[PDB]
Amino acid sequence: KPQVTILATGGTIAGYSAGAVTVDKLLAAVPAINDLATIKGEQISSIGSQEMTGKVWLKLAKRVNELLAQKETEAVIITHGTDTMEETAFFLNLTVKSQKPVVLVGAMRPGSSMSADGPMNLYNAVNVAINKASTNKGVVIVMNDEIHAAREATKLNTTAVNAFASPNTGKIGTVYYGKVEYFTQSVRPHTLASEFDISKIEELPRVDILYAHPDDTDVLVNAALQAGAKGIIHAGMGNGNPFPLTQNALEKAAKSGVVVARSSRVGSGSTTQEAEVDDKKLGFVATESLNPQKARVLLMLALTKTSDREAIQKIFSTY
Amino acid sequence: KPQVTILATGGTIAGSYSAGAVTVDKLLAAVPAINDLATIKGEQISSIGSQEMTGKVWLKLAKRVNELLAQKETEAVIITHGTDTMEETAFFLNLTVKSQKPVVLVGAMRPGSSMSADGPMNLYNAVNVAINKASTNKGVVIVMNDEIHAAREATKLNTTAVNAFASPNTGKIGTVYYGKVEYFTQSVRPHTLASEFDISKIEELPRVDILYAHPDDTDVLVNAALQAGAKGIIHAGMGNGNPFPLTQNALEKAAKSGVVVARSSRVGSGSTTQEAEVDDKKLGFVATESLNPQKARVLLMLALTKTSDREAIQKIFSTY
Amino acid sequence: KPQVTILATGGTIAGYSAGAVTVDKLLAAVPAINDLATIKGEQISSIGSQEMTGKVWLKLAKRVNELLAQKETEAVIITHGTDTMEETAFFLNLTVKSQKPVVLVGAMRPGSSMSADGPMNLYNAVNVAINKASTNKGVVIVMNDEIHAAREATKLNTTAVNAFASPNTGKIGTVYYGKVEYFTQSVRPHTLASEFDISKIEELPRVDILYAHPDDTDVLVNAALQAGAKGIIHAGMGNGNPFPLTQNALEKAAKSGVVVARSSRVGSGSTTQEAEVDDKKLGFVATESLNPQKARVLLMLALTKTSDREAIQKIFSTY
Amino acid sequence: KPQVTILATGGTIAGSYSAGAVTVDKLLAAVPAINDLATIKGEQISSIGSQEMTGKVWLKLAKRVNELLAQKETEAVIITHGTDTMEETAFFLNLTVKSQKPVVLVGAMRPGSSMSADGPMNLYNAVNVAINKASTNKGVVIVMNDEIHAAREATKLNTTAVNAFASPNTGKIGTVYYGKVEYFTQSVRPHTLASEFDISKIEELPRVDILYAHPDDTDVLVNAALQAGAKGIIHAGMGNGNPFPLTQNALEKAAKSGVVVARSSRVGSGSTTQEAEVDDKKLGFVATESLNPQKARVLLMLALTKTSDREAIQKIFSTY
Repeated sequence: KPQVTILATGGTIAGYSAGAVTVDKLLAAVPAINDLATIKGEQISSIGSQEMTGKVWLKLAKRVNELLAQKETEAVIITHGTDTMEETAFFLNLTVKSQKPVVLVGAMRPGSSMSADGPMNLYNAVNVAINKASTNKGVVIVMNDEIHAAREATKLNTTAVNAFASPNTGKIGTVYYGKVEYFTQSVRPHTLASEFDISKIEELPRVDILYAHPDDTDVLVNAALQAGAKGIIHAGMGNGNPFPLTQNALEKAAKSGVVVARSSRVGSGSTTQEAEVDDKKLGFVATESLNPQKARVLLMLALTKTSDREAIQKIFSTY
Repeated sequence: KPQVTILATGGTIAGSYSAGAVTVDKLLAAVPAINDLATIKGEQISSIGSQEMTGKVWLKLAKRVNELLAQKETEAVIITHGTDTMEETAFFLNLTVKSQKPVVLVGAMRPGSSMSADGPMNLYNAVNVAINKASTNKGVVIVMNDEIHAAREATKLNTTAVNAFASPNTGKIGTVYYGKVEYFTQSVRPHTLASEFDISKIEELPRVDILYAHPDDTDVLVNAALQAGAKGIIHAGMGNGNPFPLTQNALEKAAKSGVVVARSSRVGSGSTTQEAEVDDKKLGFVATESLNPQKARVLLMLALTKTSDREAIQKIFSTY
Repeated sequence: KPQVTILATGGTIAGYSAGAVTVDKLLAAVPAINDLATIKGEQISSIGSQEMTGKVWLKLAKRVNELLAQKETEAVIITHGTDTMEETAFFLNLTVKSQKPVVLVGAMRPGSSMSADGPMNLYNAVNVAINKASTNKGVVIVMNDEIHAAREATKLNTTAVNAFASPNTGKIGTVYYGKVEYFTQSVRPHTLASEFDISKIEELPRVDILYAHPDDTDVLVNAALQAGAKGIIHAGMGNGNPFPLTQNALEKAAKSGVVVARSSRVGSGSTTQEAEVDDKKLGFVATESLNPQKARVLLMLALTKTSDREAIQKIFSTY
Repeated sequence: KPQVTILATGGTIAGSYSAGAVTVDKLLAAVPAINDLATIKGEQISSIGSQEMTGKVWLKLAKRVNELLAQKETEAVIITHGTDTMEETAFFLNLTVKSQKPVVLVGAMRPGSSMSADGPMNLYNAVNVAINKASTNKGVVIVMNDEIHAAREATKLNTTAVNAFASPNTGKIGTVYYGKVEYFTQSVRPHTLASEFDISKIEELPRVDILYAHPDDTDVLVNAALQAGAKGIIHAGMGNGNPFPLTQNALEKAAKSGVVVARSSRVGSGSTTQEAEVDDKKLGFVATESLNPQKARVLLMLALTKTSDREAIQKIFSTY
C-alpha cells in the first residue's frame, strides 16, 4: 500500500498510532482510508486557519519538502481549516519542490454536525493523493467531490459545503466516492518549476491589503507604510481602480520604496495592465488574474528576492 | 409617450432638440430608438468616473431623484453611472428613494468608442424597463447585459466581462431582451417607501472604513481608521466573518470606544451569520449577514445617521 | 407545536408512530425534528423518482389539498427522490390550492453513505415548513441549505450534493442549521392564483419530449403522434430552433391537432416568441422561460382545458 | 505577418482585395484591425444556419481543415459558425484534426446588424488566439465573449445571452481581452493528433438518435429510432442517467439487437457514471460519463465508424 502522511494543522475535520492523535481520530472516523494507504500522521500546528501566520507556512512547506524527499512517502495530505486554506495551498504550490501530490482537504461543517462533509472529503482527498494521475498536477484542494488547482481556488461562500470555487477557470478534476478524474491541468508554473525557495528564509516580508470604496481614504496607506509594509495589495474598484485620494497616497508610498500591486475587490477576472491606471508612470504592478489574498502571498515571495517594479510585474505575469 | 428623465453622473456610455444635458443629447443620437418610446429629459448631476464617487454626490443625486419622482409628469428615472461603484449608488438610492416609480441605473463594460460597445443596447433596454408597468414598486434596479438585478443583490463580480454584474446570493429578478421586459421574482426585503431612512436634512454621511482580513493580520489599520475618526468599521473577515486574533482585540477596543464594528466577509457571497464563531454580543460587534463588505458599508453609514446602538444596528442588518 | 405531515414517496432519504414506517425511520434518524413539530406521516407511494407517473402526481396533489384544508395541519413536507423532484414540485405548484407551505426535500447521497446530505436537508425542510415566512411562497424545494421556488428549480448536476439550481433566477431563501431567510419571492402565478384544478381529472394528456441535434430526423415526431401524443415539447437548438426536416414534421403534426411547444436543449434562458421561427404561421407555441421537462408538465395541464394555440401561448406567457 | 485562413460556414457574424470568399471580404471590412495582424485568406465551406448542420458538412469541413493545416504557409484556421451547434462542430473537429496548429471557432450571439453586435469583437479576439504561440497543441477551441473554451468542454447553455457559452464541468481555459491572450489551463484529455479517429476515407457517419427521458416515459421513440435504422442511441436520462422502467426494457431490446445504447443525462453537467443505479454491463449499455447528450452523440458516431463492441466503446468514453 502507498504510504502517505497526513499533517494536521489544527483539530479533526472528520468524525496503533499514525503518529498524531488528531490523525488517529480521523482514522477511526474513517476506518476506510486504512485499506487505501499506510497512514502516518503529524501535528504541524494546533490552530484555526484564521490564526495562521507566515511562520506556520514556512514550517509546513519545509516539512512537506522533507517528507516528499523520502522514497517511501508517496504524497502528503494536509487537513486544514477552510478560511485561509487557499492562501496556504497557493504558498505551498510555489514553494514545494516535488512532483508528488500535496492535497489540502477540510470541512465546511463540524464533524460533530449532522451531515458533516469532513468524512467524505477525507476519504476522497486520500484517493486523490494516491492517484497516479495527481502526480505533476501541483498542489490541489479536495472539497465537495471536486479537485481545484491551488492557483485558481478561493473560498467564495461563507457557509455552503460547496463554498470552494475556481472562479476564473473551474475545478480540474472530480472524485466521486473515491473515483478520480482529471479533465484539465494548470499551465502556469508551479512546484519544481517555481523559482522560489524558502529553505534559508525564516520570516516573510510584511504586505498589507487595502480595500477600495468611493469616498476612500489615504490614512490606511500611510499606517501600513509607517508600520513597515514592504508591499501593499490594493483591492481596487472594478478593474483595480483607486479613489483619486488613495492613488496619491499609493504613488507616494511606491516612491518611498513600498511595492504597490493593484488587485480588485470584485472577485474574479484579471486586473489588467494598461487599463485606466498607468502603472509604469506611477510605479505600481498589476496583479493580473489573481485575487487580493493570493496576490499577497505572491508579493511576499517576490519580495524575498527582489523589489524592482519590472521584475515583480514579470512574476505576476508569470505565476 | 411616457416622460423619462436621464441623470448623467459622468460621460456617454454609448457612442463617442436638447434634452437638457449635452451628454444626454449624445446618448439620444447614439441610439435614436429610445426617442420613439419616451419623451426624454436629460440632466448632468456630476461628471466623474464612478471610482471618484463620494457621499456628497450620493446625497445630491437621491435628493434630486426624489424631486423628479414627486412630479406627475415624470414616469421613471434612468441613471447612467460608471460600473465600478454602480452597486453602491444603486444600494444607497434603494434605501433612500421615496417613490414606487422605477429608478433604473445602467452602464457599459466597454467604452462607447469600443468595438461591440455594450452601452448602446443596455441603454435601450434600460428605457424599456423604466417605462414598463411591472417595474413599479420593484425598488431600484440595475440593467446590464439583458438582465434586471435588484439593488440589494447586485455586485460587479468580474473586472472586465460585459456580464460582470451578478446577484450572487439570489439571481437576477428579470430579463430584458431587445426591449421585452419580464420579471420572475422580486425582493421581499424592504426598500424605497418602506425604508425608514430619510436623507432630506442630511448634509454629510458618517465615516465608515472597510478593512480586509488575512493570516498574519494587524491592528494598525484598525487604529488608523479610529484616529482618522471612523464612526464605523466593516471588517471583511475570513470565511464566516472571522478576524485574525490580533486584529480582533484591536476591533474590540474600537467597539468599546464607541466605533460600530460590523463583521462582513471578504469571501464574496453567503451570509456573515450570528451565532457563528465570534460572540458579537459579548464583543460588541454587529453581523452584516447577507451583504458584501461594500454594501454593508452603505447600510452602516445610514444606520449611523440615526443610531450607534449595537442592538438596533443589528436589527437593521437583519431587516434590510 | 405545529403539526406537519410528511408524505413519503419512496424510501428513507435521511438516516410511537408518525404513521408511515418510512417516516418513523426518518424521525429516528433525526430525533431533532420532534422538538420542532408534531409529525404525522403517510406513504403516498413506494417508488423511485425515475418511475413517477401522472397518476402518482394526481394522487399526491389531491392528497395535499386534503391535508392542507385541515385547520390543524400547518404544512406538508414531501420526501422525494431527486431525479424528477422538479417536475413534481412544479405540478403541485400549479395544482395545490392553499397558502400553506408545501416543501419537497430529498438527498443526493444515500442515507447509509458517509456524509449523507439527507439528515440536514430534512432538519432544514422541517424548519422551512413551520416558518412563518414560507407562507404564500408557493411550493418550494429545500436542498443543500437553500430554498428554491418550484417554478425556477432544476437538477443541474448528476451527483453533486449541490445539484439543485434555479438557473434563471437563483434560490429565494437560505436555511442554515434551521435558520430560514427569504430574500426574494416568485412573481409568476402559483397555487391559489392558478387557474388549474385537478380534482375530477384522473388521467393527464400524453406529451412527448423531442431532443434537437444537427442532422435531425422526422420519425420521432411521427411515432409520438401515431402513439397519440396531444402535445410535443421540442427541446430545440439554441433559441428553440429545429432542424429543417423535423420542422416540417412538426408543422404537419400541429395541423393534425397536436400542440407543438418550442423549448430548448440549452439549459437556461427563454425560448422566445418572434426569434427565428414563426410560431403563428406554423402553429407552434413558445415555452419561454421554462425547460423541456417543466414546459411538459405545463402543457399537460394546459391540455386538460384547451387546445387553442393562442390560449396555450398565453398560459406559457403567464405561468 | 502570419497567414490565417477563415472558413465561413454560413454568413457574416460582424457587420451587415478579395480574401477568397465574399463573406470573408465583408468580415475584413467589418473590422479592418484584423488585417494589421494577419494575411487572411477566406473560404466558403457551406452557407447555412448552424441548425441545418449535417454530418456531411462536418466531414467536408474537417477534411479541408486538414489540407489547410498541412500547408506550411497556413498558421491557423478560424471557422465562423452559427452558435446553435458550434459545440458539436468544435467537438467533432477536436477528435478529427491531425495538426497541433490552432483551429478556432468563433460566432456571435447577436446579428451583425444588431446594436451592440458581439460578432466584431469576437472575430478580432479570435484572430489573436489563432496567431498566438500558446494556442498551439491546445486542441480545437471556441472563442466567445472574451473567453477561450476547450472543444471537449464547451456548450451553449443559454438561448440568448452574449455569454451563452460555458464549460460547466471545468471552465474556460483562458481569456482574450482586446487581443491579449492568456491561458490558465489545458485539457488533459486526448484530442487532435492524439485522437485515434481518422475521417479521411469516411463518406458517411452512422445514425445516432438522442432520446429525452421524463416520468411516464415511453418505448415508442426507442422503437422508431430502431426502425429508422439507428446504429446507436444516446439516452439523456433522469439524474444520473436513469431511464423510466418501461423505456429501459425497450432500450435493453435495442442493445440485444445490436444498437449501441449510451446513457447520458438531460441534467446539464456532471458525469453519467458507471456503477450507479443501472447495471450497464448486464444490460449491455455504455455510460457516457462527463459529456452532455449532444457531444456524447458525436463521440458515438465516431466510435461506431470503428466498433460496435460495448467494452471498447465504453473505454472510448472513459478516455476522450
